[PDB]
Amino acid sequence: SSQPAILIIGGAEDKVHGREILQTFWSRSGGNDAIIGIIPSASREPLLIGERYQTIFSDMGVKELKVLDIRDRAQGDDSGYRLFVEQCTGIFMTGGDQLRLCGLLADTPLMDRIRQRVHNGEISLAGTSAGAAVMGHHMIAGGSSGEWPNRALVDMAVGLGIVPEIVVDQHFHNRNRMARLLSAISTHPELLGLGIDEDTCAMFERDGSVKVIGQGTVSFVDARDMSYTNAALVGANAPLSLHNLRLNILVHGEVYHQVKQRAFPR
Amino acid sequence: SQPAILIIGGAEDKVHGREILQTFWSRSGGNDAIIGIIPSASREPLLIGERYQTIFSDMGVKELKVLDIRDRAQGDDSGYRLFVEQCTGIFMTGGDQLRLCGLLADTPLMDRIRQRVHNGEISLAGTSAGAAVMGHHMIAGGSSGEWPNRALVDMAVGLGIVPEIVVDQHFHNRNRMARLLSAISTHPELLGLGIDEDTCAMFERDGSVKVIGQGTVSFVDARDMSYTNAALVGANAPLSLHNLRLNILVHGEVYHQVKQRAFPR
Repeated sequence: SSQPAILIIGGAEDKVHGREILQTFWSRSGGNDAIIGIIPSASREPLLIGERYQTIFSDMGVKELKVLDIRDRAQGDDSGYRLFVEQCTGIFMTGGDQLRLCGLLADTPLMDRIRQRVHNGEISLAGTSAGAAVMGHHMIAGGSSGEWPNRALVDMAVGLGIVPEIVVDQHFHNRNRMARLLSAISTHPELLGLGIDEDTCAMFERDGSVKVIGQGTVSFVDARDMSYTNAALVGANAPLSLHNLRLNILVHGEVYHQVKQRAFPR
Repeated sequence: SQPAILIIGGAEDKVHGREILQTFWSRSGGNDAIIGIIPSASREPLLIGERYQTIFSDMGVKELKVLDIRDRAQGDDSGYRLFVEQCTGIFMTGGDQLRLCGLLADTPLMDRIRQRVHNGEISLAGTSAGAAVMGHHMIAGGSSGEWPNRALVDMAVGLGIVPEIVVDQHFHNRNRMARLLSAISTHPELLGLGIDEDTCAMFERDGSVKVIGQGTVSFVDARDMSYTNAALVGANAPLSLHNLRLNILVHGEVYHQVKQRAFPR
């Protein structure tokens, strides 16, 4: 209930009503004792988006907030920001563009330390929209809908590697992103795909479980027992086949257990 | 050239190789084919009928008839029913699937088409609306851009040609996976087949399903589903579906219905 976790949020989360997802991040960051850094670097309006979340978390009641306004990679070396990261209890990555966020943050001392403290179980990390997309080592940077799966449908890139064993997609059902996720999985079938809807969150707990929170669904797309794909045989614009996939679509309160590779009801 | 049932995802190629339509032609007897075209799904039946008349005539057939049923009474018409006894294949055009069922379902004419198809005497193809009618349970409409929920899909009664399946069409092109998942949640005993434009799932008499054409067929299987919240939640609430099996197939690949397994070309 206040144990550190990683919250992967599908974008457009509730900022007005119960704010259940944002409240959960707040609680897992220490609640009234939270020291939270907001990274708005995905956005081309960082002050506005940074102020928005600032106001949300300050209204919830925290010990301290800081907007880590990294607009160039050199600020990833900044002593002041790096010191705050040592003191913090939670980090929140806003939406924007995931390629931009990784360009500014990936492999910086600041982000290396955030990732280390997350992996060590010292702090919580949340990311929404672009901030969700960057969670994997392999990242869906873009891509379209309205087509059958094909490798050209999805733009792959390198993320922050917070959760290396997964590939995240976001605004998922809302933007009909299943085909692009399937396209990503065809050539990374060792990775669990997570398609996370708007105002929905996959919360990765320290024990390996993933709890779903919020308004929609999380789709777990598992090609680890795939019996065949034509991916290596066909051109990038040709349709993909994927045989023997396992699909789990979860809603609020349900859990996917990563070690068991199975889902369970509320 | 053994009779088969071709379930076509719409917008099939009518101009180039016409691979799907040529397959129907072949399975209907080729140069000896006697093909009826049912344009009843459409509000322009004469024009769509003529389109397919031209295509199949160009391929070379023995005889064509447009079974222009525009009211349920014509389902009793002896001339059309006589043709159905003589034919070797029937093609159901696109349009609106509710309209097609409203006109054809449980008529003497359609009951005999269904029986001759079941008996292995004639081939059947349907595209777009004509594909949607193939199951007993039919997807009559619905939207995209939402998580699966029962209100996302409009279910109705189809023609029951292949009762153990539920078909969706123009599938990936119109992002219809969520509505198909929504349908399967209501009927998880049914194998869902999501068929892309210019793609076909061809049901063979041996129980296999061969995929033909440009895109994919998605076989969405909830028969081993471990849990769903479907019985507990309202129609507009998000649905969970645990332990689904998904097979996405392309041209030349085969799904075996009995063993529930797909195979490459």
